[PDB]
Amino acid sequence: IAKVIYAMMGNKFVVDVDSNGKYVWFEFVLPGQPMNQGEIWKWRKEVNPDELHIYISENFSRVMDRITEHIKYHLSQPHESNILNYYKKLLKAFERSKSKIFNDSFKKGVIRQAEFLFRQRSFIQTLDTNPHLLGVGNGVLSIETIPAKLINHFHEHPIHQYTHICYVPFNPENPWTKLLLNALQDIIPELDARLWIMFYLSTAIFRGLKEALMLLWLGGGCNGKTFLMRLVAMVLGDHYASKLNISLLTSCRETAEKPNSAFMRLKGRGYGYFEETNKSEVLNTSRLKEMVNPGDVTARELNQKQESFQMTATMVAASNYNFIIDTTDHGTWRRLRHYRSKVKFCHNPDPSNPYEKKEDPRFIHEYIMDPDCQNAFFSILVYFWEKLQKEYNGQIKKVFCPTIESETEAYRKSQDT
Amino acid sequence: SLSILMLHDPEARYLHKILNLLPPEYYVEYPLWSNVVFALANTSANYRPLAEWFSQKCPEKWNTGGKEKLEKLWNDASHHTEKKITKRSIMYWAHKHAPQQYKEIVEQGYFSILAEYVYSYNGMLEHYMIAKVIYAMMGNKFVVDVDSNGKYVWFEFVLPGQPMNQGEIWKWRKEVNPDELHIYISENFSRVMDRITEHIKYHLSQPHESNILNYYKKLLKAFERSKSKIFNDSFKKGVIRQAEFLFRQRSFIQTLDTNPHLLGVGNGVLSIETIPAKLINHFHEHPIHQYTHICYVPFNPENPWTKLLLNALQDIIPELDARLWIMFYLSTAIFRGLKEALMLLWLGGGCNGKTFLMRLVAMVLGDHYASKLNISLLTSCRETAEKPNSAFMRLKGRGYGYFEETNKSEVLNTSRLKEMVNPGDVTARELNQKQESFQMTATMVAASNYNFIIDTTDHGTWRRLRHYRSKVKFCHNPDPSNPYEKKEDPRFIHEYIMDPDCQNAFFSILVYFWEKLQKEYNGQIKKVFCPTIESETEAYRKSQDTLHRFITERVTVYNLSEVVTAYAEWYNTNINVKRHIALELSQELENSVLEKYLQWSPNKTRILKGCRILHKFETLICEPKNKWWEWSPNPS
DNA sequence: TTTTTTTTTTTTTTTTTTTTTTTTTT
DNA sequence: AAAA
Ligand SMILES: Nc1ncnc2c1ncn2[C@@H]1O[C@H](COP(=O)(O)OP(=O)(O)NP(=O)(O)O)[C@@H](O)[C@H]1O
Ligand SMILES: Nc1ncnc2c1ncn2[C@@H]1O[C@H](COP(=O)(O)OP(=O)(O)NP(=O)(O)O)[C@@H](O)[C@H]1O
Ligand SMILES: [Mg+2]
Ligand SMILES: [Mg+2]
Repeated sequence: IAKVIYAMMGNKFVVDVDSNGKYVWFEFVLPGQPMNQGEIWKWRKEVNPDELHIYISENFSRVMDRITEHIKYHLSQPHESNILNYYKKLLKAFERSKSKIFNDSFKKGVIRQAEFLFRQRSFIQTLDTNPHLLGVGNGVLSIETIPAKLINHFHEHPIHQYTHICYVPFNPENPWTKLLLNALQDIIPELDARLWIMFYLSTAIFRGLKEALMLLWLGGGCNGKTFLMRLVAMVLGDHYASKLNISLLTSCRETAEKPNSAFMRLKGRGYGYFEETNKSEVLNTSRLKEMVNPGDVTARELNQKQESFQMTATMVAASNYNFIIDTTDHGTWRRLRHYRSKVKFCHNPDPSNPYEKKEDPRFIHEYIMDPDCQNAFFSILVYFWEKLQKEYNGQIKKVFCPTIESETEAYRKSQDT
Repeated sequence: SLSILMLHDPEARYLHKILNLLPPEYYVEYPLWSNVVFALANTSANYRPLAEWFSQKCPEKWNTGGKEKLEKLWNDASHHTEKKITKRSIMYWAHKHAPQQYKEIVEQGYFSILAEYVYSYNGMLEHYMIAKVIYAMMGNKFVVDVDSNGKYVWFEFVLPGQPMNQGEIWKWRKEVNPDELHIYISENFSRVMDRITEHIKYHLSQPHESNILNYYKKLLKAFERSKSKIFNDSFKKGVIRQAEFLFRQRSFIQTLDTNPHLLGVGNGVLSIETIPAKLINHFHEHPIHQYTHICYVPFNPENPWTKLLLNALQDIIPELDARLWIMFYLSTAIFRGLKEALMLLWLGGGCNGKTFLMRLVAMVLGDHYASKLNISLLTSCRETAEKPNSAFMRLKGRGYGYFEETNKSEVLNTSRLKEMVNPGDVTARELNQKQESFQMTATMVAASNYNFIIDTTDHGTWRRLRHYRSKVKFCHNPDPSNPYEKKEDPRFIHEYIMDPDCQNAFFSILVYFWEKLQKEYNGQIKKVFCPTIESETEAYRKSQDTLHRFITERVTVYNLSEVVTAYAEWYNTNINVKRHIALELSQELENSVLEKYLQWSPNKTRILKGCRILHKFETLICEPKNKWWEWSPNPS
């Protein structure tokens, strides 16, 4: 029955041996079937194939009915005696075996046998390898060519992870788009700094090897930080972006030990951020350098064998005070960027000061959970990435910003006692 | 063209039959008719003719109205990935309006299913041919989903009149292994087998040919052996394992308890979606699992416990504005969504309200929604790298946490402060689990006897803080002429907390106050006015801010290096004999009151003037009638 | 400072059955 | 006695 089943649906299930050595089942979802939210046209991991069990017991049964009626038909026609005896014996034996497909143990055995037929070697390690494909709420998004194209039909791209944010083409006339643009312009007035900081955040959707560069900007308080940073993470989803822990920077070098789960984040991610400090901390000038170099790094999860992975994710960190850096080598201090906020939100925005605006205690407690604003923000990000790619050929350093590489080099003129 | 769908889909006919059962009296009015239309629209998108068939009844409303508004509602429900109402409500309504006459339909139906199987397979019953029948019988009381670990889990909807714990009616409960399903298979399902047996006997009695009688005899003999396998343990386990697939409802665990406007109470489920709060104590469909064991009653001041609690609470803190503010802040604990990044921190001499009100709220909200935490989450540094921390894995979904212990005066940290009060996110690990990031939303308070040590001046640490101190004292010797002293009652603690009735009264008080705040200040806790607070707090801010004390106590140009040395020695002389490596002093120096004395020396040093370095001694509201809880007037 | 111990694998996975099953029925 |  395993051969027959593989004939029936060999195009909707794939089996491969995971890291731990136990077989796992993947299946391709199609519209109009019971399913989670926003994972259409994508492979979903399945601990135990229940759809296969119900298919075996229901749809495969119809074929057995065809066999039974064929047996009855050939029994109807007149023939010899011995042939009729043979057909009667065959029919009775088959009837005894007709109900075995409903038994639980038999189905488990059938599934275990089918695990060998369905196997497709080299499927896990080829999954989500292409950095030009993004899993979105209403399909999979392609950024191979400009303009970006949305795939919402059949394909063969092995896409597993996704974000639950539906994608629409960038329309500035949408009320959410205009509101986000206005609030964003209010966050930072300078045009050049705004364009540069948006270009830096646009590359987060990419997942291949990027330019070695770090972003680090502090604020006095009640500033736009932790609003747009958390907004980007919410848009990207935990699959592609997640928060980190400052202990990966402020603490000492991670001792040999054995496992490391906190560092096991940012493996396959494209974006991470820190927004907690106290007084000021040192960054060790190391244990971050390999977190920004476009190379690989090695660590291991809980009760799992040692492994190494590439370092491909845009980084950013916020605080309230300045950071402590003690070095002058050209190798470091070259892949760092610093910004300082110039605005402040409060309930009493005293006039005559442009660096002061009325606070709206609604951008945080809501306006993040609303899906439509997230869709608009995703449109903004994809538009900006397209612009950067078609203008500067994907080089964040080639863009020019007078405010940056002036304040940052002024910081370089400090910290050099 | 409902007839074709009737032909194609039996369930369609069955559902239409259910419509046939219940009276159209509730179909007449728009609300319930729209409800049933939405419900059937949730089940696929091709059942439109069935409701359309249901629409011609009373066609006066249907045409010119109902007809077009039906398709309007269908289109609306088409694009509303929102709260779902399904056929279960229709079945419950049919059971309500027309009991004891609808059931015969359902027994006929699954008797037909079982008979179809037994005829198709000559009485050889296996697994999954009883799973279908069981799912047909009880498909509205069990749901199966897969949790993170990969294990299948069973949930069941409880109903009144069945064995259960205290106060978990109308809510789902997790079960490791479904008992009720096993007893149901063994006992209730057996009755259908009797129907099959008697049907076989009946058709055996009727006169027929020889061959057909032989066939019926063989069928009966075969079925008899299979009739007794439903009592076998291994067979029941196989049936359960097979039925696990049919019962599965994808995206159930991840949508469980997600709505922050629903609370599980001892006598049902409470909804604070609208004002006033509505108590649901009947059938519903919201996925509520966790609960508190406190029954809810509408807020009534006439209850003796309510009056006693109000009087005692007023006795705890005299000031009207402070009382209203601190009650408004505590009322937000019932909410579980994003809140204002605010924290309360109040201390007293002893035998006061500290470590008392927090406990009462703690018991009222139950361990599911509120819990006590450990102060080491504040007065200690972060754990090294990725050492698992199960203490932090409290407050995951909790709405309230409190602190009650300190050792003299110690630091508070700010990293943890800016981590556990923000409406942002947080990540951590507990033990033998992978890293996890969970949204955190909980009002927090801390009780102590001594002040906390704060070393910072920015908004990022001072915006989120509030401070209060007690003004009474409970003891057995109530010295007269001192209103800040009351005869203690050693009975509010050793009892009056374990009593359920006072807990119910306090919960009523809390929900009433939350409703008041929501309808008055639109949910903005910062918008409310309190003169005692935001003055005592800023007075605390006028302490713990040694820079201004140094400026007013000890303050040519002398450059800049003298300032940090002067600050350090002043610290040693007045605060602590230790340095503070305050190289940064320059920026908050100019942020302090030093701009007028600020100088810019030609030797590329921006410095200070007027450096008269003093070394030793060389020098140069209303009150209510009887109801304070009545919210007072609009200014209040 | 103590860095390692605590956590970790685990750890049950063969029994369940299956088959037979003689007896019964042919 | 072989089959169910
Ligand atoms: N309004 C009240 N009227 C009378 N007695 C009260 C009142 N409130 C509390 N009490 C009593 O006063 C005591 C309260 O103790 P408690 O509040 O725990 O002290 P505390 O504030 O925590 N200081 P400490 O316990 O030393 O940390 C109990 O005996 C209560 O019964
Ligand atoms: N145009 C605007 N854009 C963004 N935020 C705004 C705007 N106008 C007002 N705000 C306020 O900015 C807040 C978001 O900033 P918020 O994260 O609260 O500051 P913060 O810097 O993170 N606090 P902290 O981390 O301690 O410095 C919102 O809650 C609003 O009250
Ligand atoms: Mg902010
Ligand atoms: Mg107390």
